[PDB]
Amino acid sequence: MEKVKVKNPIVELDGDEMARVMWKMIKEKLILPYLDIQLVYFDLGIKKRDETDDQITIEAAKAIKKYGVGVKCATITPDAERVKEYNLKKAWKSPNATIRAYLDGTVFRKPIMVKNVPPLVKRWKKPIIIGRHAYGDIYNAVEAKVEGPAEVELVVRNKENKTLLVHKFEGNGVVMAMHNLEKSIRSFAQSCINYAISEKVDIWFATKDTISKVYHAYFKDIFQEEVDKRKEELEKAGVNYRYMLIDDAAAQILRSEGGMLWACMNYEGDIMSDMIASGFGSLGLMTSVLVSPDGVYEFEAAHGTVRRHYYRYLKGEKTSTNPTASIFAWTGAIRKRGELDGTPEVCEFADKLEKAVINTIESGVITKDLQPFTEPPIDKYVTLEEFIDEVKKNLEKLL
Amino acid sequence: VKVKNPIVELDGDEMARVMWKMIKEKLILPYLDIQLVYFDLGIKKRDETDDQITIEAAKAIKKYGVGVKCATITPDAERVKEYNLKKAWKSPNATIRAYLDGTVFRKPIMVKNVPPLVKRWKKPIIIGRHAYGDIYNAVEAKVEGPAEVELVVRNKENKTLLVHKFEGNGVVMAMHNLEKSIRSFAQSCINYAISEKVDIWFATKDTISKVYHAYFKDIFQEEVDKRKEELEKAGVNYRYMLIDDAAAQILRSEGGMLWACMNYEGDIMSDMIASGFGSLGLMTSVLVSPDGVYEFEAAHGTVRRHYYRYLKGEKTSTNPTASIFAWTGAIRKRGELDGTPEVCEFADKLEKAVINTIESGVITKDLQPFTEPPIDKYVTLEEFIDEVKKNLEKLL
Ligand code: NA
Ligand code: NA
Repeated sequence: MEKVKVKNPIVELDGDEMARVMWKMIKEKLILPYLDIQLVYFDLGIKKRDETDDQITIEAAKAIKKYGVGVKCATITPDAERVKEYNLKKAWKSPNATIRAYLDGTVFRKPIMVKNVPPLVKRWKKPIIIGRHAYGDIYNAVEAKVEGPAEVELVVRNKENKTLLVHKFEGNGVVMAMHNLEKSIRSFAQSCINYAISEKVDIWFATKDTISKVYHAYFKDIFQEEVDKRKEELEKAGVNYRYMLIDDAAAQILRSEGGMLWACMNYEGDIMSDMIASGFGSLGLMTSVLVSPDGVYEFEAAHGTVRRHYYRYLKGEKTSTNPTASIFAWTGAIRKRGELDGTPEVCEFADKLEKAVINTIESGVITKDLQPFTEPPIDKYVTLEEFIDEVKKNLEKLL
Repeated sequence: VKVKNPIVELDGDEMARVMWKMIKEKLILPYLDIQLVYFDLGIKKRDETDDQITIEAAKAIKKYGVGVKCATITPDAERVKEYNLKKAWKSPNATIRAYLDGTVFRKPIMVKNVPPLVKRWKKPIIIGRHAYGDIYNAVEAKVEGPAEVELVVRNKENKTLLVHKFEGNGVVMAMHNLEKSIRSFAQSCINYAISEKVDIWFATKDTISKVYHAYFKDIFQEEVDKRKEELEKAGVNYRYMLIDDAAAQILRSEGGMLWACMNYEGDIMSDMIASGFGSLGLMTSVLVSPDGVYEFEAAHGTVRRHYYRYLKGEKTSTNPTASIFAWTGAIRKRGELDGTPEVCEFADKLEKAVINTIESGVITKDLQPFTEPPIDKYVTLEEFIDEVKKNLEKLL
């Protein structure tokens, strides 16, 4: 059997630790034997980024924008500990933050659902996608302890100068000031609109604009503006926009059948991506995809580098690390590249490999992370390589 | 059945007030020799007194230690027109809350044939909300064009922080919170947890907010340190967490803890977690103070839409369960404070009578969508209290 021809390149970003180990196996067992595919390769392993003073990350980001579809392996974000461990020059910045900013993108988290690994919320029959506005607010704020009897003002200073009284302290406390940006919020809404049209799902956005009548209102107003500018496009895709109050939204989410994109401001999105992921089960089944306003797509698994399985691997051991999310990053990228190039055999292949993973799990062949979520409970689990071998087997059955 | 000391009783509004009277005269008073220190916080009585009976009610509670409050109307423009008021008076709940320096705790009532939407949740999750400050007392502004925005602290120490240099347009916000308020919050949480014998989970994003969220983290720990002996005695563990970790863990847990939340978080999570349990009709609510005062209330409102039907001569299926458990909560707390273990035993029996009513298939309408297996029919308000009465008589 001939390999399926992929017309245009996919940009591939290699990563770190156990993620990197899985990545190599997926390519060799599940991807390269079946596809004649051009991969524009950037090694984003910590030592390559260290060697090039992180310039390789920017080059990677440029390539993703250029070709339009990327697929990325998880990477170490160094803290002081990693600097010591890998003898780094510097605590380089998160490759993800660098790439996301370069691409003006928003990250969308969506669970893979499998019949025999049901979510922890009974109602949830369809994936809930979390899209987080990852700019500003608390994450770029400035703060101060206020001990004394004091007055605190926010000063706006140039065309129209103004002073606002934050608080007249009599006793002690703390103060915080934050900002966000029109352009940032517009890009976020635009990326949500793109993702929802692509996925054919409704958009829920929510704030507490009844309290925050300028700041939260701003996001509400911008989001609605962007939806209005895309009224027909949204309606053609069957996408409904639902603006809610944030506490109402959270209550309704938990109550729903799932199936929507929940667009969240920065802090809420940080919390809810984790909380909703938890409601679905294992992080091993969480996919992630960056989408930008200009239609650039970058697929990744939602989890990290899985360093503690990696430390076990370094001692010679097989692990039971779940490759499922990494596989679906590959198949997501492949499908997208296929849809763009107009090459339906490419989409078909991505469908078949995805189907092979799901068939593997539903047939009772799981890695260790899925075990406490199985129904009926599954007693046995296999190593990462056994799992990939079973996926390969089930792929062959469909080809 | 005696009850050594009085309880402060706060009458309310609309359908809530209607259930209130019904419950006293059918389920409480026929069984207990109590001095209720009565305050009518009905909107008409509040308007006449210029909101003073509200303040009067709160000063009585602080004195007598235990209060029980009916849902009241918080007036807006529509309500001013409806009841022909003087002003849109301030929320009684918010008025009392501040005076008593209390924090509110929400706890679902669990019932076997009305299961939560979250499978793992086997024990109630209490949400305690720090209902002062942050975005609720924030100051905000739209920013156009090139501009520099700054945070300026003035007086004992003088400080200017660049918030942002704007090239395009955007928005800014500044907020505050207070040492005292956060301490009172932590104190109330510790009181509640010791009373309920549950663990305390507190969480922030102090890995990002290294001064502001850290302040809450440090103060909460300080207050736990101050009371570690009694906490250890009651079997209460304190578990500080990162906020996003906590939320993931809560959904993953079997319930059973108090989750203390900062203002915004608590606004969201109270509703979210209530939703995970089922019907708002099975939600109890208690204000605890740092000094140990308690005020028991239903979580629900006045149910105006049921009240209007009532005035039109229709029968409703309004749920009194939350109301009754506000009464029993008050009765039990007052029983244990004097040392009268018969008052407590009645509080138990009435709660257990309600639970037996529901579990036998006798429900109000609001429960129907949640019951498992589903109940084909529902009973009215009057009929539900009558069955609760039957089932209480069976236990006495
Ligand atoms: Na998070
Ligand atoms: Na709320």
